[PDB]
Amino acid sequence: MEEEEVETFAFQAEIAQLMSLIINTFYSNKEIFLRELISNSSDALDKIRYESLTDPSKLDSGKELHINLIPNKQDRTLTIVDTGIGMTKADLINNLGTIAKSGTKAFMEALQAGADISMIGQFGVGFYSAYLVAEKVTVITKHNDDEQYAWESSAGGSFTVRTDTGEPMGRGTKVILHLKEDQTEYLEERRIKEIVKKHSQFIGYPITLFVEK
Ligand SMILES: CCNC(=O)c1cc(-c2c(O)cc(O)cc2Oc2ccc([N+](=O)[O-])cc2)on1
Repeated sequence: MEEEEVETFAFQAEIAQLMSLIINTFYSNKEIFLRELISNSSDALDKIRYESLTDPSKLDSGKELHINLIPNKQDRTLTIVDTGIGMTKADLINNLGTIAKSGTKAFMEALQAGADISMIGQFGVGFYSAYLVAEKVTVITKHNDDEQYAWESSAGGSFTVRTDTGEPMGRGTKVILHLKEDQTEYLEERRIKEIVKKHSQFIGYPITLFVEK
């Protein structure tokens, strides 16, 4: 009988409130979730790029800096993979749910006042736009300073962090979106290309799309 070690966490109260607003409100332009996840990947890639200038050894865990987009119709998932700096277990805990960082509170209050979802990434909470289209999100991540971990949440006020012994990452972050039944358009090649073109043209790392036959 194999094993993983897991810990359950409560979302910080304002993040939980924010996620509820995201999950339960109609917004047009839900398509921006992908721009936000790509931009998160870009930010993480910048960190390893500039850190590599003074310490090339940080690239031992993977030299190519790039982004992969992987839709899977049968799994009903859209996966975004990057070879950015990655997150430690403590990074996952501190940055993906237990602390209301940056513009978390400001943006929550803005949505409360009936604001658009569009500027979510400017407030430092772009990751949570995933829940515009996903019922469940899994984040696999590997940083040079720690082991590989899986972060997991279907919202409802909690998330888990566990050891992960699947396919090795090397270094970076994979975000797996389990799509809602009425959001399956984002599994289609044409739609992904449309939204990358409209919102992610200036991203300064190579993006590869894996088109299903
Ligand atoms: C502390 C050093 N690590 C990072 O900054 C980092 C960030 C990411 C990353 C990613 O590569 C892709 C994503 O979709 C998200 C990522 O991290 C986060 C976590 C939370 C937010 N947020 O909006 O609250 C954004 C990016 O990976 N490593």
